[PDB]
Order: sequence, then C-alpha cells, then structure tokens
Amino acid sequence: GILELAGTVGCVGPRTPIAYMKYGCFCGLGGHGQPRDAIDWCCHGHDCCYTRAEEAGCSPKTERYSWQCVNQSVLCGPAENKCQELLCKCDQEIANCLAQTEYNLKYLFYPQFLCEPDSPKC
Ligand SMILES: Cc1cc(-c2cc(C(N)=O)n[nH]2)c(C)s1
Ligand SMILES: [Ca+2]
Repeated sequence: GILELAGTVGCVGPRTPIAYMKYGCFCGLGGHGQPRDAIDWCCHGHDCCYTRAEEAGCSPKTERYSWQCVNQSVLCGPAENKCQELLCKCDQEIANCLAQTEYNLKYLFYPQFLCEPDSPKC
C-alpha cells in the first residue's frame, strides 16, 4: 500500500516522498501524456505495475506487506500471498528507478493542460 510505497522510496532514494506527489504528467493519481523526464518515466512504469496488480486481483494502494531496508535497498518478505510479493516488487522497482535520477524542480506541479491525451504503452 501507500504506507510501504512511501517507506521504500525513502529507504532507497535521497528525497522526500512529497517530491513525487504531483510531478510531471504521471507522478500522482492518474496520468496521461508523454513523460517529461526519467522520474516521470519511473512513475509511468509504476502506474503500469499497479494496473497489472489490480488486474491480477490485488489492491496495491491499501494492502500491507513486510519488507526490510538494508543498506538503502529494499528486501521484500516475508510474503503471505502472491499480492504481497507483486506489490513489493512494484514499489521496489519505482524506488530503485527514482533513486538513480536527478530532480527537475520545474516539473513539480506541472500543468496538466500540457500533458497530451495519449500515453506510451505499458
Ligand atoms: C508517498 C509516495 C507516493 C508516490 C507516488 C508514485 C506515484 C505514481 N506512480 O503515480 N504517485 N505517487 C511515491 C513515489 S512516494
Ligand atoms: Ca500516476
């Protein structure tokens, strides 16, 4: 869920999870368009993963799961079921993705009217 998403992103990356709450065309609730940069690509990929998790019968925004932060890296487990392992994979992946990127301040609170109606495929 969101609690573990916050946790994993701060474990691996150098910045507040607040930095990703309305950013580019994809970072935050929903999203459409051409991704503005690497960070926005990370969020498009996470959007896709969560979509996949939902199609598999999971609730990626609410379901709790255990994990450990060891040397600023995410270890998933123990998992009680398949959904917990999918969810932790999705959050691990975005966390690793975002930790490798430079932040572009200009994309924080970017106008949605500049985001195209079509998106890249998942
Ligand atoms: C608390 C956090 C939310 C997000 C987030 C991801 C997305 C997304 N994939 O659109 N939106 N907010 C982080 C990276 S930490
Ligand atoms: Ca999104």
